[PDB]
Amino acid sequence: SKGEELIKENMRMKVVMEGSVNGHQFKCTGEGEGNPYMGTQTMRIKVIEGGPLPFAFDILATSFSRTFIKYPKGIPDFFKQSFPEGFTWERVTRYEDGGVVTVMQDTSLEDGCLVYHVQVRGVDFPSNGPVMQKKTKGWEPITEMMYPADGGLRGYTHMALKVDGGGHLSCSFVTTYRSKKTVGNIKMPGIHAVDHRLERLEESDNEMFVVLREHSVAKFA
Repeated sequence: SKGEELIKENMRMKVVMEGSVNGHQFKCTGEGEGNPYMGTQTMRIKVIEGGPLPFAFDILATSFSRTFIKYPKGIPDFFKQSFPEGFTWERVTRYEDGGVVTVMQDTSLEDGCLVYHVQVRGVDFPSNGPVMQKKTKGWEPITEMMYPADGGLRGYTHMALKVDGGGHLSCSFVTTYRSKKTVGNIKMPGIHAVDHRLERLEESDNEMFVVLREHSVAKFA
């Protein structure tokens, strides 16, 4: 397909994120690379405005890349077929003890480089919770269930954010992935799972600089 010519064995990506959590404005930029067909990617993130953030970088880490999924033979790749136009995603994340995050993301391809704009709106995190107290130590591995939905995908995840001393902050994502393609055809997948391993490396003392690595692999349900 026309999508999986434009998506080379090695792709670069850059991201602008802007938003607020409990009324705190911030901007982050990031740039990285990976292998879309191995499901592997890494990106270097800076907080350029509102830093240091008075909340866990962990609530932003899942908003920084669905072109980099290893789709086994037998499961159509919605994301790679979307190009050259790309796709959007919108997500509601409801955290166990109050917090609600709204995300609208645009994915474009410009000059063979993937471009992400991310709009983030976090509210109602408890002032003394581990998110607003910066007492989180990253995510457990994720399985996202992908469901076909009127020519897009619906993504459903139950996730675990790790907190200081052990125990977890449970949260659920529902994500709507829509293609921006207006000229052309698509092969839709059926229901399938995507396993995601999202890790932090190389964080600065106050998470002003963060490297994320992700490994995303599709499988049968």
